[PDB]
Amino acid sequence: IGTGFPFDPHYVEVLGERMHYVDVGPRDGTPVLFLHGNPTSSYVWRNIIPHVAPTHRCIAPDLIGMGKSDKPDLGYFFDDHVRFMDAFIEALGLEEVVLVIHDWGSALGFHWAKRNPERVKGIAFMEFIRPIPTWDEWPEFARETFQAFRTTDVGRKLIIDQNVFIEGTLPMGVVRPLTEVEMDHYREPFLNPVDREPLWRFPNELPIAGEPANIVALVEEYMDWLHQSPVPKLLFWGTPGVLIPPAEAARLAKSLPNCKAVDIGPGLNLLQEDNPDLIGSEIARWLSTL
Ligand SMILES: *CCCCCCNC(=O)CN(C)S(=O)(=O)c1ccc(N(C)C)c2nsnc12
Ligand SMILES: [Cl-]
Repeated sequence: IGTGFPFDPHYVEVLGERMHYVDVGPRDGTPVLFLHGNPTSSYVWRNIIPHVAPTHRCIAPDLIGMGKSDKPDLGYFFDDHVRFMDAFIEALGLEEVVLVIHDWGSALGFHWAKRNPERVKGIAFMEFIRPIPTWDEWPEFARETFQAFRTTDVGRKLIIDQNVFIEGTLPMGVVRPLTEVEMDHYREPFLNPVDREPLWRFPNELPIAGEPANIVALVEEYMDWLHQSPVPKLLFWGTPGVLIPPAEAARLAKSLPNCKAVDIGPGLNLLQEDNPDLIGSEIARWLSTL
């Protein structure tokens, strides 16, 4: 599995800020938009894009405050990302797109697809955001850790000062052992503690046990749309998973209209890091059928 990032930088002005994105492949077709989540960047798609780039345009932005994009002093709430990603998509002059989305990128991708259904010809998704009914279902320490993250005293000392979301939570979401070179690529954006604000805000935005209600409602809305939407779907899942366990994946595979499911094998959250070749190859095959 490749550790390098051999993609030239592209930048565009979005709501007064500069956003970095990968942009490769032919212009004469339908572009594929890749949206990462917390605490990753376009780096998470590095081994998947090369399977799609030969035939389709691949666009992989770094969310505002993350990757190589600018880091303004903001709260970095979900609505803040929604606004920047909206203006990013319009800045590139994109009409119709295929979405490839993960974690908080899935929230952005689904929320966009809901509001712009005519402009979405396909949605490939994996380990995506859904409402979590209770804390009790969480594993012992994961419960303790994320409840702690969702505070201003301990959570900030953990994520901001100690950088545990990068140093601990991130590699714990990969089944295989992430190398130090790969960790360094993920560490790069957050060397300065002040730049770690999005890393702390995202876990506080997670819809867990009704809180926050605004995020829960927003998430509930795009799930309803997805059940009703006849758009083609590709759901990658792994065992035991994290946000999406194997039983939930099989359930949605049957429930969601026009939805092929793919088993990547062993996997937690960053499925891209455990089986990039299968995810990359299957997306390409799936695109050639659309
Ligand atoms: C999608 C945003 C978080 C992804 C960060 C990657 N790291 C992990 O997922 C680490 N996990 C293995 S965890 O042990 O911290 C963990 C365990 C369980 C759950 N759930 C019960 C959903 C979880 N949600 S986020 N991290 C989790
Ligand atoms: Cl998070």
